[PDB]
Amino acid sequence: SLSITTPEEMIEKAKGETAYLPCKFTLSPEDQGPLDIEWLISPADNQKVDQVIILYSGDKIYDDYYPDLKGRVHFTSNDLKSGDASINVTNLQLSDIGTYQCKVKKAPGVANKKIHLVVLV
Amino acid sequence: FARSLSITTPEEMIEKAKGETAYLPCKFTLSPEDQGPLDIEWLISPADNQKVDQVIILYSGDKIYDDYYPDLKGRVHFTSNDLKSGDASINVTNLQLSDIGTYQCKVKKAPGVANKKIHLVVLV
Repeated sequence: SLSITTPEEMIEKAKGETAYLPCKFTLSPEDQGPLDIEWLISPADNQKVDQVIILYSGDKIYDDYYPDLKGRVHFTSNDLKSGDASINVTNLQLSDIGTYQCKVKKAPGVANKKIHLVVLV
Repeated sequence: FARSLSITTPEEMIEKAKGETAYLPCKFTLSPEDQGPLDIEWLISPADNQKVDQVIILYSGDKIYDDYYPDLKGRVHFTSNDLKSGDASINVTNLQLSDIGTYQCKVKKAPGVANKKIHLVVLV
C-alpha cells in the first residue's frame, strides 16, 4: 500500500502563468521495489484520455519525450525519492485545461490521485 | 524491433467455462529507445462491481507480486518463466462467474508504455 497525501483538488490559474500540481506520497513497509512515477492528462478540449505526460522510472526522468505539454511539464523536486512527485506546467494554455492524474508505484504499492486544472483568460 | 513498444492484438475477448483455466495472452515487442527497467502490471475492472483498474499482478524490479493483491489471489499468475523475452501473459485458474470483466495488461520499459485489453467471459 502507499498513500498520496495531497487531496484531490482544483487548481485555477491564469493563462501564461505556471500551475503547480501537487503530488506528495508516503510509503508502507513492504514498498521495497523501484520508485516509478507517472502523470497522465485527460484534456477537456479533446476526447483522448490517460495520455502520459511525464515518467520517472529506473532513476531517470522522461518529460519532453512525451508530446503532450512537451517543453512545459517538469517535476518540481530535486529529490523525488523523498516523497515529492509534484509537477509544474509552465506558460499555461487554455488547451491545458483538464484532469491530471498522478500515479506513484513502489512495488508492490500503488496509489493515484487526480488534480483538476482550470486556466483563466 | 517495433517503432514503439507494442503488444500483439491489443484488444480481444477470451471465453472459457466455469472451473477451467483461462490463458490471457500479452506478447510484447520493444523499440530501440526502451532502455529502462521492465515493468508489467495487470488490472481488472469486474463486471459485477463498480470498481475499475484494480491491480491483480505486478512484475517490477525483477520480482513478481501476485497473491499480494487480493483480487483473484491464489488464482492469477504469470505463465512464462521468462517475462523479459516478451511474454507478459497470465492465467486465471478455477474460473468463477465473478471473474467476468475487462483485464488490462500494461507493459512499460521506459520510456515506452503499451496497453492491451482482454474481455474475459466465463461460460456456465
